Amino acid sequence: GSMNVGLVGWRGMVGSVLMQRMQEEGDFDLIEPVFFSTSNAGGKAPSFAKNETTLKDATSIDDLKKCDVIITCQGGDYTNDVFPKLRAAGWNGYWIDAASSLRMKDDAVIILDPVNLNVIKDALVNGTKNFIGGNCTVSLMLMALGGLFRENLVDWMTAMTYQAASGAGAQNMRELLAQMGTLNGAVAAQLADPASAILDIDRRVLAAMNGDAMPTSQFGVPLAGSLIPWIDKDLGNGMSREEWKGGAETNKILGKPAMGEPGSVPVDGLCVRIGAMRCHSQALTIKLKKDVPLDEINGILASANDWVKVVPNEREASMRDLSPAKVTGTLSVPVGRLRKLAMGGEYLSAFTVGDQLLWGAAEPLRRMLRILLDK
Amino acid sequence: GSMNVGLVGWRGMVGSVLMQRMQEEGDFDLIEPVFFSTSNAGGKAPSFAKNETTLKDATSIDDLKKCDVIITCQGGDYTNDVFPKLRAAGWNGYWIDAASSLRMKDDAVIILDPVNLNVIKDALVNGTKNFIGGNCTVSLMLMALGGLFRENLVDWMTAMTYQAASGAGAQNMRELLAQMGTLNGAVAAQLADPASAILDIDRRVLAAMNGDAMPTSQFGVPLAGSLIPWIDKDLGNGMSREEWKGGAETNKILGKPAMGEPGSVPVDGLCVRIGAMRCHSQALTIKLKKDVPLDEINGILASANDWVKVVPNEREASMRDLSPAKVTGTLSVPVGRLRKLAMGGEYLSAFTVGDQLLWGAAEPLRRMLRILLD
Repeated sequence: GSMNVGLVGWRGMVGSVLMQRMQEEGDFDLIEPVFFSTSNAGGKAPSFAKNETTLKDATSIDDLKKCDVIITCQGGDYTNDVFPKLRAAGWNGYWIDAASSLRMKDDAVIILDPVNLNVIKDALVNGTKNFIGGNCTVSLMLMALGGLFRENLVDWMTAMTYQAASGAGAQNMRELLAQMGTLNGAVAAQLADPASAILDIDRRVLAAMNGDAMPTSQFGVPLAGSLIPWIDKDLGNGMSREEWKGGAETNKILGKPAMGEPGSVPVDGLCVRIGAMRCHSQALTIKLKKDVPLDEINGILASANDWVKVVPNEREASMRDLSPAKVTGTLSVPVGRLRKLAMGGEYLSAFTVGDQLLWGAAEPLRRMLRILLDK
Repeated sequence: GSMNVGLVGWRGMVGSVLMQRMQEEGDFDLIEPVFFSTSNAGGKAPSFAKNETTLKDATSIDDLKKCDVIITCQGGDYTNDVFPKLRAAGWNGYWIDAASSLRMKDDAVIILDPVNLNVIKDALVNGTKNFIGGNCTVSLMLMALGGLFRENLVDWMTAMTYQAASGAGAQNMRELLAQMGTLNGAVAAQLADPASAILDIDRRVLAAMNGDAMPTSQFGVPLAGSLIPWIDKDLGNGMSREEWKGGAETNKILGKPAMGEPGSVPVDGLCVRIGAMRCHSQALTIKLKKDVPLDEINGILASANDWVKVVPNEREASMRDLSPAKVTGTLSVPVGRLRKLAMGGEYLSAFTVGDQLLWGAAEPLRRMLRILLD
């Protein structure tokens, strides 16, 4: 109970989910938590604090350096500023980070322990000190499909995603919900009138969607009632940075050669935002190395970790269990719609849904803390 | 101007879009429209009728048989009732139908004239009398990607769809909008308070979504804030009827051997409902028969018909131009996100958006009428 663990970014959305999980799992009984803040350093720490009842300065190298471990959800700009300074000052502790900044560095491991505990443990023995959560899309895909990769069955995969607002941030979630209000408000009286004409309702909704009152400052365009087929930076070659992460991070998590080199697994596709709060869904075309029976595939997938489940490939079950409505706020990672595609027995469809803030953000970080504790 | 054209199902949603389009394009000037009714036979026809100002009876074989052409948006149950009776009574006019019922009959053509005008014209010469619109998903996909098929360049395609409520019907659209009210209404006060906590808002939205007050009688489950990864009947083999239509109807529209036979092109994938009103979008993995340069692909797609629009594969253009917000209520069929995938030069991505009620429903029907008129 004497590991000194600094928490940075704990006030933000991802950090708040992390605090809740750490409390739920009893993690604070196992450590001495030290709370950092970008503002209000010297104020009172949160309830979780034990001996360190005062907030420390998030950009103070001297206070950060006293920690054995730092868990940060503060983001990439923070990492890019503070991390080099802290290491340059001689800090030799463990850095656990949600941000993308350090993911592809040779002295960092991308962490998803139900999938790559072996990669993590080997790196710890090799003296690695940087442990970085992967992109939410990749983490969620591998929590669902990791069994097939573990059995070396995947030739390649395309993923067409259906991504939630939470990946863009809290203000984006708020804008989505405000947009829902704009669209419903434009037709509230008409919806209450059974005799109203659908084409009038449709006209009114479109006029509201594309009008001045629709709040679009966060997304740039409507999300409610629509979709956005580009996420993150434009790499200038027809690929988004979100899409690029798929292949780069999948191969690194699994300890394979870099994307495009022999032995790597091609993972590619299109990343598209839809009007969901906090669950990402993905529709997969998977080429396997051989024609494996479906029953065997179901077992390989279901047995891979404690959170995946396979949803029977049937209408009612798929409608009720394979959706954001069912999965939001839970640690479950269902996969379903598993069948062979018309091209042949080596071609497999899949559809998976996972909570972006849990396995896609906070959960791997606290699990890495538990690995460092041997708990 | 003397072709007698019966209109059935003209008061429903698809029929109303059809009526608006026929008015816009001057179609009624070229025909004698005869309006049919299931519930008000003998009543007043719409004011854009000409000499036939009284509604005829939609199930009167005698009234129907007087038509040279019948265009029906009334649905499959109606077709299955009257069509076989009309034919058995010796009616030899043209039947133009939005419904799926007759699509796969050997004496019917699936119509999408900017893609298969040749198939349609050959069928007319050979005496075919049944011209049936295709499934919205396939029609919209082919409006965008048909150039590659027409050049015989496609080995296979998977399509992961993002489908609108309009495909399910007007009451489903209304439910989607009511659901948006339920979700926003649960948090409107919190949204208006800049200091409110996002995890409180999130909790409240989920409780509303899964609570008894969320209206779900039409979809069975939430759509707003969610998605539904199954559309239409369960075929009992892990495929929905909506997904089955992809391969079946793509091959038939194009005049290829039946899906699964030598020379057919496999089209398959997963059909997923999202919270949009009336545009379907689709994300495609396409295997081509050879490694075609991207500029050549773009030219083949753009030159295929007058409605496809290639959207440059850039962030700003994709966000602005490749969405339901842009496309809804228009005849434009954008396709973009076109690049080679990591597997190799023969693998192509694409993303397309199209209005379900226009090219996916009403538009091919009025265009077929124009073909019959020359």
